Amino acid sequence: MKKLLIIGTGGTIASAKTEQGYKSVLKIDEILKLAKIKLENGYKIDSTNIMNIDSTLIHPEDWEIIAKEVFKALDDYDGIIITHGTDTLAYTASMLSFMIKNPNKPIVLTGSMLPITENGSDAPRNIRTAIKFAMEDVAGVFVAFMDKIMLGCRTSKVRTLGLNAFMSINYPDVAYVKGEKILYNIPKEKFQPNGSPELDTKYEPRVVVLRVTPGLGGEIIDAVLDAGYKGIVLEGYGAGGLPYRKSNLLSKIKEITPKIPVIMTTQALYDGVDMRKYEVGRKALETGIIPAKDMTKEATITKLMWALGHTKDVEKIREIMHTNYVNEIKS
Amino acid sequence: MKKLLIIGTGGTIASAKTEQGYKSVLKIDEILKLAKIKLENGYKIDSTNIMNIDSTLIHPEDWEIIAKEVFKALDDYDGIIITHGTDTLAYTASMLSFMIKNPNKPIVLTGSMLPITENGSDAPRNIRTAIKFAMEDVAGVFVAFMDKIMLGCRTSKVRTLGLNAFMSINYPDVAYVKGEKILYNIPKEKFQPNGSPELDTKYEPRVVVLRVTPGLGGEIIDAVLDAGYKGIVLEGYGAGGLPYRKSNLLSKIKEITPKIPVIMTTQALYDGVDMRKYEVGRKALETGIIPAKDMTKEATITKLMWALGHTKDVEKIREIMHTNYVNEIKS
Repeated sequence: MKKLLIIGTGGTIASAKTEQGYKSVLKIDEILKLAKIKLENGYKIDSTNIMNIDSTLIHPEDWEIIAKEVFKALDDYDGIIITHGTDTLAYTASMLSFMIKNPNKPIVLTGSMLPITENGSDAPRNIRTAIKFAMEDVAGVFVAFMDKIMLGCRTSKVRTLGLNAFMSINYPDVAYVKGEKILYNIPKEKFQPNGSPELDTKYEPRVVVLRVTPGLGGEIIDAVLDAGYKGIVLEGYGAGGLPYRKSNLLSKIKEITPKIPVIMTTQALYDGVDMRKYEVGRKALETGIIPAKDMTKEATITKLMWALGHTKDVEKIREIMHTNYVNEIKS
Repeated sequence: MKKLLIIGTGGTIASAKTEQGYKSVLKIDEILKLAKIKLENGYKIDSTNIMNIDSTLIHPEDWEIIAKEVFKALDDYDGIIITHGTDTLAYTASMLSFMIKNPNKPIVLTGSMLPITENGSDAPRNIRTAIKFAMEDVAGVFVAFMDKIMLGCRTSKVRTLGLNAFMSINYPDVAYVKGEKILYNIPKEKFQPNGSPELDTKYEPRVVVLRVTPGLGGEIIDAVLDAGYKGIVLEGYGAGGLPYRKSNLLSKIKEITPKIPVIMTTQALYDGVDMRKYEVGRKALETGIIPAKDMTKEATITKLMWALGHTKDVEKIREIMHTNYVNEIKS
């Protein structure tokens, strides 16, 4: 009946404790053996390794490699699972959501907070949840973690130790899995194929992400643009503004918004940015700063890199960023 | 019996909806009137305004002004309440925790997610919780929000809309308030005066905070040091490392850690950083990067600014950052 491809990339799920600390050492065949994963029963699992990478530290070039491999596999597989490091899982899931347009199959990313060989490892549970969801007659890019299925472009890693490490940010979970029971939280009907798969791996990697902090000077904006960076993401305040008083930050940004996309997201985790609610937000908007609305940091960053691969025109970037491609952002 | 000082600074709690959006318009007398706050019954509340500031957008100079005003008030008051904007509440609470050593009285910061004049405003509830805790025979810097009392140097704003907007990060709450009932979560005995109050407002404001993202180049480190910044905070990965492969970020940091403190915190909210667990973390540590351990971003940033006001020696900064002054960091 079904054919699944499991793609290994390294990560904690591929790691073992050594004298040098945790080290990515396992190929996908060893992961599946050590996590006691069934390779058959109404399906056949095939496996493969993305060579010379470790998704403990994913590089954007790896996104292009993974996107090309996943896109080729769509022909030959009913479902695709990617095992990946947790720290950038959400970035890969988000970038794949923009690089693979209208996947006609489930692409499910997972990892583990614990190596397989550590006591109470989450790796077997998460691989099994990913396999169960990849066998569903659905399409899109998802993350399987701690029995949840989440839209990939809505996931963030919220903690560094706890097993419930991934959350859907400002968006419902897709589903919850209890064994052979899949409970759809958004209707299965909303994840059906709709148009033909397209591969688009264009991107500009020089996006810099700053936390907005009290006293942060406009000198930092001069510095990153002199370092030749092409987009700026600000982890800003809920009011969505920047100071005019005792500060050149807003005035130095207003000078460069005609030529450089400056995106306002939040340092806070939940509920997004609304630059209209406060006078300070409206002042920021009137400088040509682009609101990230309800997007994750991971979606904002990957989307802008992808957007800048297409155009240097800031109005076109503004339109791309506010286009809802795959439910990464509210309409 | 008791004397309390309520200090107004602006913020959402001082704001009203205008045609220009929310605007900070209310002095503390109007806040207390509009939130129907009792000014007596076993206490007397006096009030005052920090002039020519709006804590919607706090500036570090305002920290020095507030610290000096609060420190003077310790003589004449049993308790001190500061009403403040929510977006930088946690930064002011953390910086006051370093600038006012051994306060011999409760200093309680609060604000509101809603203006007083909006339906279902949290402002009255939060002011009342702050007053109840400021009447306790305790000492320290606390935040009152949504019936919780939290250690100031452990608070972060976690969301932009929800009323339960502040959390104690990697540390228990101090107390929970149900009316005239205060339930201590950490024993009241642990917040007693211990040595004489000292004021220390030295700080260096040029700290820049970067999110670690895939492909972020060492060119950004050259840029911020050429802009004359004196400390770098990295919102890094749970594994606590930075790439050597297809990257000069770690190698460019290793060049400047002898002269510039580079602090590793997390982009994730909960559970802190452990640079020993992974080989990639140990490689980062061996470059002279300073771990923030379990500290909030708000404590890390304010502590480093305060640390850099005292010394330019990176070993002395490393020792200051890992000194547990007021339970901002694990020992």
